[PDB]
Amino acid sequence: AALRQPQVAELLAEARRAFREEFGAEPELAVSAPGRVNLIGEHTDYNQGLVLPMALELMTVLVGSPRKDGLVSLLTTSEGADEPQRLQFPLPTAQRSLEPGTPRWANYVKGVIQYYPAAPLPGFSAVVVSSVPLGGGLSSSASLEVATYTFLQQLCPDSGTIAARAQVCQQAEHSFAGMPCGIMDQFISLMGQKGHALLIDCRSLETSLVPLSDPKLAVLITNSNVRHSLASSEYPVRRRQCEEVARALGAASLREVQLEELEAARDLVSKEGFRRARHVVGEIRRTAQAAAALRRGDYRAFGRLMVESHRSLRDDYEVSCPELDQLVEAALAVPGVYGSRMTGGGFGGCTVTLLEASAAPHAMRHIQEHYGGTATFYLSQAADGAKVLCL
Amino acid sequence: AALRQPQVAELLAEARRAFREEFGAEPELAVSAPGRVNLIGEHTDYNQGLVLPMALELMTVLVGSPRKDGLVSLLTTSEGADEPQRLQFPLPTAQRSLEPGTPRWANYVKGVIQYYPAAPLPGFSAVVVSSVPLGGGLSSSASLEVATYTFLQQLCPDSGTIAARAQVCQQAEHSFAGMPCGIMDQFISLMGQKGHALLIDCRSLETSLVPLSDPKLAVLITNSNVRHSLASSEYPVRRRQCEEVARALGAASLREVQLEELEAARDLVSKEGFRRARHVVGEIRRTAQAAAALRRGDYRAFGRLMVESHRSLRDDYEVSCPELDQLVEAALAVPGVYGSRMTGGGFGGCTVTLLEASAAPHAMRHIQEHYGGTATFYLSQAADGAKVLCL
Ligand SMILES: Nc1ncnc2c1ncn2[C@@H]1O[C@H](COP(=O)(O)OP(=O)(O)O)[C@@H](O)[C@H]1O
Ligand SMILES: Nc1ncnc2c1ncn2[C@@H]1O[C@H](COP(=O)(O)OP(=O)(O)O)[C@@H](O)[C@H]1O
Ligand SMILES: OC[C@H]1O[C@H](O)[C@H](O)[C@@H](O)[C@H]1O
Ligand SMILES: OC[C@H]1O[C@H](O)[C@H](O)[C@@H](O)[C@H]1O
Ligand SMILES: [Mg+2]
Ligand SMILES: [Mg+2]
Ligand code: NA
Ligand code: NA
Repeated sequence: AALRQPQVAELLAEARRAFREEFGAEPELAVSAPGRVNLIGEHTDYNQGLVLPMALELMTVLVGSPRKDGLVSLLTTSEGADEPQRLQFPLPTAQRSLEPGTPRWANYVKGVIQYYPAAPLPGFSAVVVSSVPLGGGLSSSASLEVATYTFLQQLCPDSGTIAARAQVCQQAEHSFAGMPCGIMDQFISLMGQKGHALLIDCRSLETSLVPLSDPKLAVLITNSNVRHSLASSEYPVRRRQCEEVARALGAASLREVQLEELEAARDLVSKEGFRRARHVVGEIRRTAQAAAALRRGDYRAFGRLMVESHRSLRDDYEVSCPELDQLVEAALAVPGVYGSRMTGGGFGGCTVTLLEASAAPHAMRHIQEHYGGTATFYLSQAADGAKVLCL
Repeated sequence: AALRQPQVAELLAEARRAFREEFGAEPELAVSAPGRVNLIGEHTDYNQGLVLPMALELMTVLVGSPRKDGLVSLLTTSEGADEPQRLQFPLPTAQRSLEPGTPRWANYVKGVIQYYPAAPLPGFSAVVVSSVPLGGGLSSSASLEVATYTFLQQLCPDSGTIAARAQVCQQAEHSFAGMPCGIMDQFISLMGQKGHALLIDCRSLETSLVPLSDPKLAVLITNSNVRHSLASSEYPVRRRQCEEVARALGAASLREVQLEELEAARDLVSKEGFRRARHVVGEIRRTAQAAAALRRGDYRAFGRLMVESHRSLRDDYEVSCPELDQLVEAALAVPGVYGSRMTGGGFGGCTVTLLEASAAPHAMRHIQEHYGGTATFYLSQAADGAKVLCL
C-alpha cells in the first residue's frame, strides 16, 4: 500500500450513480481534469519563470445535464469540503453577478461561471467526485476549476485558446477563492499528456513535452498530511517581496534578472529580499537544466537539481517546514533515490521523490519509519490533461 | 476573397445528413482531425529532422455507429475520391488481414483498421466529409487516417500514447497507400493546438507548442490547383537518395550529418545525392533558426528562412514545379509579405506565405494576377488537433 488511484471509468461510474440518486436521471455530459505535481521550478510561475509539472492520475470528474430554468444545482461527494456539500443559485446576469460566499468550496465553481467568456450559458445540475486530496498541495483547486471550465464548454463552446482558459481559471481563483496563484496549476491540468512532464515558460507560455516514462523510473509523492497556518498567509507576502526586488533592479520581472547580475547588486535590496530573488533566479536556471537532464535520461543530475531546489526553498525562500525537511531527509537516505524536495506552495503538503522503480517499496517503508507524523504515498505516472467523456 | 472554411457544426450536420440517407438512422459517434500547413522543415521528417507545422481549420469529420455483423461500411462525400465512394468489406480477423485494393481512397481506412492496436473491434458504419482539399499538400491523407483512428478509439479504447497513434497512421500510409511518409502530418493532426505551431523533433519525438498570438501576423495558403499524388511521384526516390547518403557516410540518418561534414564527403556519394542531402542538412539548421526567429517576433528573419527553404527545395531537392515557383515569386513582390515557399511534399499543391494581416487582400489580388492558372486561397489560423464530438 501506496494509496490507490481509481481509474476514470471507476470515478465516472461513482459520479453517474451519485447523480442518478441526487437528480433522479442519468447525466447527459461528463468531463475530467487532473491534479498536478511540480517536479521542479517552485515559486517561479508568478515571476514569469519556468516550471516542470506533470499531471497525476488523481482527478476530478464532473457529470451533469443542462436545465431550462437558469439554475445551477451542485453536489460534491468529497468530505474535505465545508458544509453544505450541496448548493443551488441562479446564473449571473449583467444585472446581478455571482459573489464569493459559503460554502467556500462552491466559490471555485461560481468563479469559473462568472468569468466563462462565452454565452449564453444554460443552468445545469452537476455532481463532482475527486481522487485529488482536498488541500494536500496536489492542486485539487485547479482540478475543480478546470473540470468546471471544461464542463461549461460542453454547454456553450468557447472560441479561445488553452492559455485563455487557464487565465479564466486563474482569475476565478484570485477573485472568488482569494488566493493569488500563478498559471502553473491550471496550465498543467489543461495541457498534461501521459508519459510526459511539461516545461512551461510562464512568460512566453511556450510548452515543451519532456518524456518521463521509463519502467526503471518512478515518481513518489509523499503527503506530509500537514498544513501549517502560514499557507493562507506568506504566499501573497513572497509574491509582493519578489515584485519589490524586481522594481529595485529595474526589471519587469525576476525572469529578466541574470543570476550573475543579482550577486553584483545585493546593496540595492534588503538581505531578506536578496535571498528571495536568489531562489527564483537560480530555480529558473535549475528548471531549464533539469528539463534537459530529464530528456537525456540523466536521473542523477535531475535528482541533484531537485535537492538544490529543496535547499533553496528551505533557507532562501523559507516556505518549507520541519515536516517537509524531515520527509526529504528520510528520502535521500534511501539507496536508489536520485532526489527529493518539497513540491507545491509548501508550508506543508507534499514532497516529490524521483527513484529507481525497484526501491519504491523500501523508500515507502523507510520514510514512514523516519517521519513523526502519518504520511500517505502515491506512486504516480504522468497523466493526460482535461478531457470530455462521451455518455 | 479567401475561400471560406466550414466550421465543425456545419461539417457535423453535412455528416449526420449523408449518414441518415445512407444507413437509415442517426450516427452514434463523431470525431474530427485537421489538415496542416508546414511553416518550414520540408523533407526533414523522414531524415529525423525538425519541422514546424500548424493544424488548420480545414478538417475531416467522421460520424458512425457500431454494427452487429463484423463488417465495415464506409461512405465519403469528397469529390476527387476514386469510385466507388461507398464500399463494405469484412473486419480483419486472426485468420486473414485486410489488403490494399480498390478504391485507392479506402486503403487509408483499411490500413488504420489493420494496424489499430486494441481488441475486440466491432463492425461499423461511417461517413467521412472533409474541407481538406484532396491532393493539395495540406495532408487530406493524414486527416483521414487520424479521424479514422480517433473513431476506432470510440469503438474500442486503446491505451498507448499520442505518439503510437501517429506511428499506426504512418504504418497504414506506408503499407496500404505505398507512400513512405514521415511522422509530421499524423503528429500535427493529433497534437495541434489552436493559436500554436508545433516544433517537432523527429529524432527524439519531443514537441514544443509555439504561441502564434499576434493579430498583425497572417498565414496565407495558396492552392496552385496542380494536384500531386505523392505515392507515384519522385518522393520515394528522394527518401532513398537520402538513406543512401546517410549509409555511405556511416550516419544513422542525415540528422547526424553537419553541412561541413557533407561538403568534405562529396567523393562518397553521387552529385544528385549530395544535392538532396545538402537541402536536408540545410533545412534542419534553418528550422531551428526559424523557431528562434518566431520566438522573438523576428518575422522578417522567419520569412527570409522560408525563401531559402523554397530555393533549396526548388534547386537542390527538385520537388517544386513551375507553378509553385511563379506563386512564390509573385507573393515575394508584395509589400508586407515576409516570405513564401512551397509546403508539403511538392510537385504541386500549396504555398505558404507569412505576411502582415493588413497586406492579405493586396497579396491575394497580386498572386492571382501574376498566376498563369487559377489559385484558391485560405487565410489560416493555427487550429486544434483531432477531437471527439459528443452526439
Ligand atoms: N472535488 C472537490 N469538491 C469540493 N471542493 C473541492 C474539490 N476540490 C477542491 N475543492 C476546494 O478546493 C480546496 C482545496 O484547495 P487548496 O487549499 O488550494 O489546496 P490544493 O489545491 O493543494 O488541494 C478545498 O478546501 C475546497 O474548497
Ligand atoms: N475525405 C476523404 N475521402 C476520401 N479519400 C480521401 C479523403 N481525404 C483524403 N483522401 C485520400 O487521400 C489522398 C490524398 O493523399 P495525398 O496524395 O498524400 O495528398 P494530401 O497532401 O492531400 O494528403 C486522396 O487521393 C484520397 O485517396
Ligand atoms: O510553485 C509555487 C506554486 O504554488 C502554488 O501551488 C500555486 O498554485 C502556483 O500557482 C505556484 O505559484
Ligand atoms: O516535408 C515533406 C512531407 O511530405 C509529405 O506531406 C509527408 O507526409 C510528410 O511526412 C513529409 O515528408
Ligand atoms: Mg491551490
Ligand atoms: Mg498526404
Ligand atoms: Na510515521
Ligand atoms: Na490567375
